[PDB]
This record gives sequence, C-alpha cells and structure tokens, in this order.
Amino acid sequence: MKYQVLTVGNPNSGKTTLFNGLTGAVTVEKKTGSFVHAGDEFSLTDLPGIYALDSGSIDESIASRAVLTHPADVIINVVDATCLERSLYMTLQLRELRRPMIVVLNKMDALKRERVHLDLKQLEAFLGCPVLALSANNKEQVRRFKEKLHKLLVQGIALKQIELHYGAEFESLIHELEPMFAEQAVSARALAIRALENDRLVINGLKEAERQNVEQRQHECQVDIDLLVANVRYTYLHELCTHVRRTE
Ligand SMILES: Nc1nc2c(ncn2[C@@H]2O[C@H](COP(=O)(O)OP(=O)(O)O)[C@@H](O)[C@H]2O)c(=O)[nH]1
Ligand SMILES: [Mg+2]
Repeated sequence: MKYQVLTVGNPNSGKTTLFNGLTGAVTVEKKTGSFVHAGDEFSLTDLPGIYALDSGSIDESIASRAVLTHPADVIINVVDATCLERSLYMTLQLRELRRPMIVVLNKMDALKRERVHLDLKQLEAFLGCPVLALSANNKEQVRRFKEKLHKLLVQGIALKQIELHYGAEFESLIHELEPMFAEQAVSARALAIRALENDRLVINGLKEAERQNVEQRQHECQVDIDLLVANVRYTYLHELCTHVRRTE
C-alpha cells in the first residue's frame, strides 16, 4: 500500500532536517522523496515553511495550495518545541481542517537543555491528535520514528476537533456557510471560517452567487472578523501554553 505524507511546519523547525533523516541526504522548495518500510511505500512531500495556511510570499500560496487540495494519508506537523506558543498557531489552523494529523515536536534535545519539560499528554488532550516529541538530528530517534509513523498510518489516526468556539455571533455565521462546503475535501467549518476571513484562495471555488452570500455575511459580523478570530485563538493558545509548559 502507498501513503502520501505531507510534512508541513513552521520555518526553521527542523522540517528539512527530518526529511533528509527519513529518505536520504520542480523549482520551488517543494522537495519530494520516497522511502519504503515493511512492504509499504511512502511519498514524502516537503511543504515550504509557512506560519499560516493563508496567502502571503508566493511560496506561502504554493504551500497553502497543497495543504488544501493534495491527497494526504497523513499530515506530519513539524513544530519546534523551543518556541511552542508561536508554532501552535499553524497547528491550530491545521486541526480545523480535520485532516489526519500528527504534531511532531522537534529540538527536544535543545528543549531539554533549557530545563523546559512539557506535559505532552495534557497537550495531546487539548489538540486531539498524536503528539510525538523527538530530536531530528538524533538519528536513533528518527529510526524509531519511522516505525512510529508506519504503525500510526496502518491503524489510522483518531481525531477530536479543537474546542474553538468563536462567540455565538460567529458560530451563527459559520453554520450558515457550512452548507456550501459540506462535501468538500476538508472540514466544511474551516472553509466557512476562511471564507469569512475572506481568503482569496477559498472564494475562487465559489460562484458569484456564493461569493456575494459570503460577502453579505462579512458585513454581519459587526466586530472586526480578523481581530475576533485571533482573540479567540489567543484565548485558547495561552491557556494551553500555561498548562503544558514547565520551566525550571
Ligand atoms: N538543537 C537541535 N537543532 C535542530 C534539531 N532539529 C533541527 N535543528 C536545527 O534546525 C536547523 C534548520 O532546520 P531546517 O532543516 O532548515 O528546517 P526548515 O527550515 O523548516 O526546512 C538546522 O540547521 C538544525 O541545526 C534538534 O533536534 N535539535
Ligand atoms: Mg475584513
């Protein structure tokens, strides 16, 4: 059997380091490669470093493209453990999609020297997805991680969405626009949210009728949408990074 695997992650979180650790040492930095383990093939794509699933540089749009449309049997989220409260922002955006997800915490060797120990399971409950801590430069933990991934892929990932409620005013707006994306390849909720935030990427697949139905909905949120969404996301991220984080 074959497995499409997308390693998306924050820039300088060790994403290319891990890619070369697993496989081996089209213009843009979309580096693909295959390895095999126990009779099952993998197709690893290195999605360029991004902080958000929205649009920016060009590489941003490039990476955002494959996040939403590529067939991916699993999405490995490469997150640097040293700076968690930033890197969890994109991890927060990825869980909304309901795509098969892992949170691979990297630089655990460097995090360990900081006297920062993390409640990886209290973190795991907040996110509702497997959280795997490792050092990518330690190729013993990479050899073991190959087995960790292959078992996860075969059994499937059990996922619970993240309890982000954005205020009942926004939730009413979301539940009106979810009909449009009910079938879609990712969560209808995330696409309705990203349409309310007015992502040009999302609106492209919307007709004039649907575009101007969403355009209506934006002027219904009498509080600034972009400001509101970040406020709720900070609310969740901060109460997360206080609970799971121990420093000595
Ligand atoms: N101390 C430490 N440094 C790491 C670890 N993993 C990656 N790095 C560093 O992260 C740097 C950049 O990673 P890179 O492969 O460029 O990731 P990308 O920028 O997301 O593609 C490398 O030069 C490594 O030195 C780790 O486990 N421990
Ligand atoms: Mg606006």
